Amino acid sequence: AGDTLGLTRPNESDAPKISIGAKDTAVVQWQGDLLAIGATENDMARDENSKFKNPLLQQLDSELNGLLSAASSEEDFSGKSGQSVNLRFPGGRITLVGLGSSASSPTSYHSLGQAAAAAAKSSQARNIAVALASTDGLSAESKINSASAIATGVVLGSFEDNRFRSESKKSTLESLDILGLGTGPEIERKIKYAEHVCAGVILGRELVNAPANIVTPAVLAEEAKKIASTYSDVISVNILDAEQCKELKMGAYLAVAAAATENPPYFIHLCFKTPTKERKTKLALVGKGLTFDSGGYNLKVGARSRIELMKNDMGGAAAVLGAAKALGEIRPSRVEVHFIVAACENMISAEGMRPGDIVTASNGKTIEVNNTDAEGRLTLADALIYACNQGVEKIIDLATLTGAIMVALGPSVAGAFTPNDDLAREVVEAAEASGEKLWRMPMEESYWESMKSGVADMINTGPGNGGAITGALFLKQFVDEKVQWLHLDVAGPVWSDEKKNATGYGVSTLVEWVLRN
Amino acid sequence: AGDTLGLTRPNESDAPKISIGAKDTAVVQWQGDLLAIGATENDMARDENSKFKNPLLQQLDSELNGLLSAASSEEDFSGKSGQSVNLRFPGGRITLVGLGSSASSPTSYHSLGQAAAAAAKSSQARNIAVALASTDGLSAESKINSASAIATGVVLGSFEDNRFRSESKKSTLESLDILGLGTGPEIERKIKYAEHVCAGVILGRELVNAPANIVTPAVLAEEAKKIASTYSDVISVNILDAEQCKELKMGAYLAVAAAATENPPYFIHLCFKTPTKERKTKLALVGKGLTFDSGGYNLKVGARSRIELMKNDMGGAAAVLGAAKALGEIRPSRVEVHFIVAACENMISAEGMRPGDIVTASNGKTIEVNNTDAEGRLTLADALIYACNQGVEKIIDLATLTGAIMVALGPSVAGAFTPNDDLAREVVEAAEASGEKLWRMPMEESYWESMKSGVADMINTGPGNGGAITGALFLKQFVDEKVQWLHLDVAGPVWSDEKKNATGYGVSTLVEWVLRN
Amino acid sequence: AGDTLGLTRPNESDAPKISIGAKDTAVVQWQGDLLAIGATENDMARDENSKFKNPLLQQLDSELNGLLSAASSEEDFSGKSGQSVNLRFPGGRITLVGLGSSASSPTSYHSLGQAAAAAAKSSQARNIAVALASTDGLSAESKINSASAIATGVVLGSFEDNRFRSESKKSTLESLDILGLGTGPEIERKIKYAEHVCAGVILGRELVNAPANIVTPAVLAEEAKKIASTYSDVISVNILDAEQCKELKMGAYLAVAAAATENPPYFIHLCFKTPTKERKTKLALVGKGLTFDSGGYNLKVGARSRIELMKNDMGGAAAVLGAAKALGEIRPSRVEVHFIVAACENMISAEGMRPGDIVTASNGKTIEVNNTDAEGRLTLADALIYACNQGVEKIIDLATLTGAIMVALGPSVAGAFTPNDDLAREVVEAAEASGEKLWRMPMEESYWESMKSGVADMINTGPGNGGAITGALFLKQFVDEKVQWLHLDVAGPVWSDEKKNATGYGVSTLVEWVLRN
Ligand SMILES: [Cl-]
Ligand SMILES: [Cl-]
Ligand SMILES: [Cl-]
Ligand SMILES: [Cl-]
Ligand SMILES: [Cl-]
Ligand SMILES: [Cl-]
Ligand SMILES: [Cl-]
Ligand SMILES: [Cl-]
Ligand SMILES: [Cl-]
Ligand SMILES: [Mg+2]
Ligand SMILES: [Mg+2]
Ligand SMILES: [Mg+2]
Ligand SMILES: [Mg+2]
Ligand SMILES: [Mg+2]
Ligand SMILES: [Mg+2]
Repeated sequence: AGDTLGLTRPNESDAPKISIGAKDTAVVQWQGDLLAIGATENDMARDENSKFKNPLLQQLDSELNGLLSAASSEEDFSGKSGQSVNLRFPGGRITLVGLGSSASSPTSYHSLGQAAAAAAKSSQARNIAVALASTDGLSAESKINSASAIATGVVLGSFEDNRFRSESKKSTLESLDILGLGTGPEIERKIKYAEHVCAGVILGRELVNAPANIVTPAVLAEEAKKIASTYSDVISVNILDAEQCKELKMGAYLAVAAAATENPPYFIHLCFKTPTKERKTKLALVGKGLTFDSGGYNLKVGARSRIELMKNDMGGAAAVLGAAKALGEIRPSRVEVHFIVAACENMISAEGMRPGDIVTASNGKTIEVNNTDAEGRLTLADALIYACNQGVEKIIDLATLTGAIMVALGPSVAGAFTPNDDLAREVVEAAEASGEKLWRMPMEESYWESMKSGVADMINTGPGNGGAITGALFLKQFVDEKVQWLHLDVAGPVWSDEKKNATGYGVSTLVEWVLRN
Repeated sequence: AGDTLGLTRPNESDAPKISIGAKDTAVVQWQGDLLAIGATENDMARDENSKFKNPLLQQLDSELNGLLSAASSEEDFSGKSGQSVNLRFPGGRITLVGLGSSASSPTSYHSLGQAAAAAAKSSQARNIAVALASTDGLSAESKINSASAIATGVVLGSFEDNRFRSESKKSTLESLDILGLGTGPEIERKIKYAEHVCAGVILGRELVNAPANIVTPAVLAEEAKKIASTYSDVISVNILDAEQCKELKMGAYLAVAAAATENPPYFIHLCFKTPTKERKTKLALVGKGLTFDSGGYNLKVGARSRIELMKNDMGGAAAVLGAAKALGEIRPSRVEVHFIVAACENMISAEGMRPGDIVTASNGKTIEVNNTDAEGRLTLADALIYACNQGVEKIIDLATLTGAIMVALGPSVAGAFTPNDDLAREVVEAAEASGEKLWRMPMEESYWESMKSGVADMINTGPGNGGAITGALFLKQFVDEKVQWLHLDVAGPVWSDEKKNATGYGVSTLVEWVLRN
Repeated sequence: AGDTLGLTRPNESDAPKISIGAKDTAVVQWQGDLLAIGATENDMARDENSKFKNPLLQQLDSELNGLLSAASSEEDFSGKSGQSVNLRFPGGRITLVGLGSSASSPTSYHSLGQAAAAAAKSSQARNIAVALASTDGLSAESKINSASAIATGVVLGSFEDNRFRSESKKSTLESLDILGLGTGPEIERKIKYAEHVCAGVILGRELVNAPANIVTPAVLAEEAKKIASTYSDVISVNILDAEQCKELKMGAYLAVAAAATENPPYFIHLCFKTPTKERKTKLALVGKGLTFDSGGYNLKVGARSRIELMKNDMGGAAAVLGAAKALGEIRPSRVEVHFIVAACENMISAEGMRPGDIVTASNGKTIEVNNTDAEGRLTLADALIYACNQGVEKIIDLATLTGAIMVALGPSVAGAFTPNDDLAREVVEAAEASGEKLWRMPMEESYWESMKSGVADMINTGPGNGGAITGALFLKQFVDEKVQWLHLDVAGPVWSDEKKNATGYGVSTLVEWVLRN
């Protein structure tokens, strides 16, 4: 492809194509290529004869003349978290997946689904089923929630992104039956819901996986246009170029973008709402959209600069867009959702911002840019101002903002910062439902003193100690106090080092939060 | 002093000696060297004539023929946080201290007291008074709490540690009258209580300020002996030497101590309880007591190693001892409090632990010491085991454990880690009452995977990302699960960079927590 | 254990205890817990019907009614290197292990054995068998060599060192039958030989795994004494203390050892020979025996200093001792083998060598120690002189000498340096037979110019560029030119980062080299 740096052309998308149903079929009767059973440590208990006490495992073992309990014992499988046994026999394949002794909802069922997907891929299975060894004392509603979390683990666990690999094998998984957790309209509705969330998660992973010569600011804006065109009855789009953002006086955003003359910036505005008449709560989801971040003149240097992973500095924007993709299918009433991303890349050239430059955001405040590698908060300053100007009641921003948050919270837990206690409670509860990991961090106001400039209204970059907190405090200067606002620093969990791949972190939590408004 | 490295002899202690009373005297009638008035922004409102509307300021200004409102206006004092006006006139001196627009209890009143102390010191005042410009709509109980917080700010703000300075001036402040907040037994009882807490805070600051050639492990154990001897009806002491700790199989502690052959280690055990018969809840306060930390063979190197401040690595122990000093005066019933510090210094010699050495804690678990600069958690392993073995129901440990927590939370906010939600609530509430800043951080269990060893039961040092969390998870391996336990990483707030001095952080929170049991 | 730093006591040794035989039993007839089959890509070819063409796999699949070829296809096993299929069925367990398309002897058969051991451990197997899918066109001698290499992979792959873990599971593997490769005296003799080499490899791994608070110079000398006592008819021992090494004028060795006053140095001399009368070629094996290396005053600092792995700086000594252990069982005629290790630890204290100190080796040459972290070559200087003084014809030294060699050759390939072309050929051929990876590097003489001192005969540490080569050139100053000598820099392969464990690298190559003299 001749306009792309390095002539790289992506292959066709690998988004999963799986037909999912909830069935009542007795597990012993089910037919297909693979049955995955989620078993807790208690589920694995054995009697005086070393036989399974769990009625389902007892029955399956009995059909296999003891082969299942023999193999489990030899392999020391006792239902612990992370354990699995895989048995191929005449007629099919069974895998037991350990759930541990404190099975948490929905993450345990996500992991059951992921394990079922990994075992499907390693035997090239096409049609699989998943059941729990026990559903005793789970309510009808808990079983429905466990069903849709299993479906999520299977769909997302099946996804392998092979767009940039010259040779690879397509996924073979075609269907999933979820057994023993309920049938009929309500469970099917909840599974459908999970599938819509998964399509947004997968779009998120694809946008972040793709390198920055493929996903440029223009391409990110085209991706937002494609979402609006797909759901054009409920989502509209406005893309602003650099000239329009200049008329809107977005000096902090345009200053970050100034160096990157080859891949011009675009400011993305999507708006979801159903065309009905009821009152709508107005919400904004703002995502940091640095399609690449070199650091600018404050170039990222050192052996763990991670400069080579900075295509993932649009990870917040990928979550906002994935949330739009999910909500276009789900079509909730009662909400109007603005999805806003100031997309650009942070490069080095003769046109670029210098360290020490003073830039003026669209609310008139001046910022001394003492480090050009703290550029995401400058693009967010203008995005947050624009979001407030659309008349929204509540805003969540997601940004890969600081290394400091990963020091604080490790790679897997995002830090949530907000002046507004009710909004914190809403987001914590949304994350409890989605299974995603986040943690409220304090907006310690006394650290604002370190952000003073000798020349402008403020600097952009505080000391390393407390760096995620002064990031949050900086963003607060650009948010109208009448709007509830929470900032989620997702530098860690947007990317998995162990998988070397994007996670699509944030999409499911944002969708839950919208639906709970 | 001939046995001290560098021949250094401390001067006499500068602990404040202030007589404090609560009085009803009309502020305009009060006589002495300095009156400090706490004023909020609202308290500073002026009428059509530019005169104060607040009845107290109106009256004082009227006696000064307008000099007070003239000076306030010229100096642009309007009651904002951090502002003050100082006026000397025939008959006395007044200072107005800004309290801002959201005066929080008790920190605002701490700051009022601190400001009154700073203004006393700069005019060599001996007898001062503090009042609020307004007490409207404060309950009798809130006024008592504001009185004792003012007394705290004055006492602690007056303290200047001049033990190691060859020439310096003694503090001149002799008395404080707190006006308009109530009189009689209940307010006097609460002020007395604050004074007891202050004596513990000040002992804490002195222990941490003193350099490591003065406060050695032996000297720290002598300081604990002096507390027990002072309060010998309610506090007993047992000091264990290296040989006794070896009989108790404290291999992780003794390994850290092994290099420091010149200043041998001592394990400090104090126990507070009143000699009465009621049931006592059994609690332990465990403090990290590294009287110096070079890093050992993993020497602290680099321009911000802070090696030159590592006398403050016994900051957790200083809080535990200060809490003992306070509780010996307060004598609460219903509690038995164990104060435990495994004191040592972490040095380099031929006898020292090498990186990669495997050490065995007293519960039998083996630790591969992949970094000898993560030595505090090894001494704490054995201290926590000992605390559990005394039969306590709840434990709090305080330790200057990680640089990672200061990255997360800045210099002023400690991170609290606990498996036990009720204990977290107790400590959060204790800190709300004490005014100290702390914040719960999560014990993310998935990070325990990074702590695996190829040879021992675990390593001592995880990756930088999530380092405060894996510190917490490591300590958890040494705590009996039946005991509620919370770990407070106080690396930041035990030391003030701006003041170049110790804070005695932790003492007041621990005392509140004990009294709320 | 009260004299050990950290009170650590090793558990009982986990050296494998496996009974190994070579059998003619048809593979389909064999009975036990696990059969492992080594299959090349060609061995996996299928016919028009998708059935195995290989007669053995065809037969096994036919007994399993197609279950083996079904499972292989689903799992995409086609005999590639690193692939395996594991099938549990009524009556037993089979694993197919991919050997690839260019199966090299003996490493391929090592890997087959290792894979069989890993599959034994994961099903707790006690009695296993290994066969090749095809032995067509392998000579009787190649099949014997493949048998003993399989036995090696099984024995070494089974070994798990749990001496320092407080809870762990003992290995269950008890017996190995090697099928279809021959029976009778010659194959049994070759398997026995491999077992003797394995016992030396395992002693090597144990000595290196053990941390430096457990394996001190004294303990290493006791380990050498135990070897001599075990084989006292053919191996004698002389251990020299610091005072005796001083009489021998070993100033470079004693200078390195000077700081470590707590763990004194011992110079280990073993001598193997059978008590018969024929002429013996006299050989020496010299191993660098730094039981720990801090760097000394040139302390190892930086995030990848690897200071925490420096217990493995006695990896060369571990190979020399393991070779002694093997040769004590093998008892070759015609050779007299001196095994020499100048054991010490490189610490920091008031007694230690300073950078810039001039030390005098026992041949009278003076060395300016411009970096105390290049200390291994100073201990080797005196060890090499002593080896020459015993009248040997050829010397090999093994040392973990330089980071530079790992830069050059990666973690898995040792660099061999020698003035003597015939000795290089001997060692290359010995390594071809043992399967170990090494590569001749040049002794570029022009770089000796960088080793000049302004004050002594030479410095010890050249520039980083060419650092492994100037290491070799330095050692050459201490070797009599009449003695053939080769230096093997094994800094990389003595330790596996992926396994977090010692490899015992060097033992099998040294044993082959001795037997080929
Ligand atoms: Cl079948
Ligand atoms: Cl694309
Ligand atoms: Cl509004
Ligand atoms: Cl006067
Ligand atoms: Cl003192
Ligand atoms: Cl208890
Ligand atoms: Cl069987
Ligand atoms: Cl040993
Ligand atoms: Cl000779
Ligand atoms: Mg940046
Ligand atoms: Mg960025
Ligand atoms: Mg330390
Ligand atoms: Mg420390
Ligand atoms: Mg060295
Ligand atoms: Mg060395």
